[PDB]
Amino acid sequence: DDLEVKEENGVLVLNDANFDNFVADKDTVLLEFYAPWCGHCKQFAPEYEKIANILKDKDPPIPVAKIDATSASVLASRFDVSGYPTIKILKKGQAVDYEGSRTQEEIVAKVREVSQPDWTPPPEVTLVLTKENFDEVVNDADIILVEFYAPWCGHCKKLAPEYEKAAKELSKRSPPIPLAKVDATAETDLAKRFDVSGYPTLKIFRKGRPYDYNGPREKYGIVDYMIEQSGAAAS
Ligand SMILES: [Cl-]
Ligand SMILES: [Zn+2]
Ligand SMILES: [Zn+2]
Repeated sequence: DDLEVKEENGVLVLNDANFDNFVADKDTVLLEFYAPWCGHCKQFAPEYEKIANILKDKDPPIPVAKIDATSASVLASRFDVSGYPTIKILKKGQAVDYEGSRTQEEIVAKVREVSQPDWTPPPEVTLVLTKENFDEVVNDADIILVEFYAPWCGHCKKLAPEYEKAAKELSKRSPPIPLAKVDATAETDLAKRFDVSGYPTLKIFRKGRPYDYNGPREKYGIVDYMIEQSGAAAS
């Protein structure tokens, strides 16, 4: 957890202590999460070094970094890293999953694609609420689940992906069931209104009235709770 960002063969070394300092002003960063004891990480290491050197030499350069997930537990938690090597591209501070091959040609091409100023992530099914539209959305929905989250909160990240997955399955229903989220650190006035004092905080709204959500936080369970609570008890 040293403050210094060292470079090892062209590749920056990031850890729980220096990660935010380093990435906060970078539009695009390539990340590798590895474990010291992983043979496949060791085999990939020279290829990742070649990638770092290719991306350093384009105009403008794109930083390439590695993280030891076994000692950077906070980061591995934030990025929901379970297996190695895991590659991610950080674009304006948000993680994009890389599921392709561990080759220079594919990784460099994808990095260059996401680095483009007009590149956008796939749109998400989950509704974004702010003080401007919160009431209009919530009051018109027969039932709606709302997650109040803080971007700074590490323990939350493990199941943030499950929430989007649940939202996608629930939107394909007749009638569709909406899931929404509220960034409580940005939306301080909504957070106070609903007495948000900790995270995650999930609330079900039924005809505009809030109820604490005490269901499960895994995809299948969120989907089932919501289906059953909407009036399909046998489903
Ligand atoms: Cl209606
Ligand atoms: Zn209506
Ligand atoms: Zn059920």
